Amino acid sequence: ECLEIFKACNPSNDQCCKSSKLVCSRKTRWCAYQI
Repeated sequence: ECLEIFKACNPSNDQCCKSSKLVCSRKTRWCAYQI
């Protein structure tokens, strides 16, 4: 029920699964993994 990798992520719409390994990349505008 969340976003995926390389998916347009927003600050107000942080749907990206931040509980797994999906975090809105700071540099890019697309969600990235989490080392």
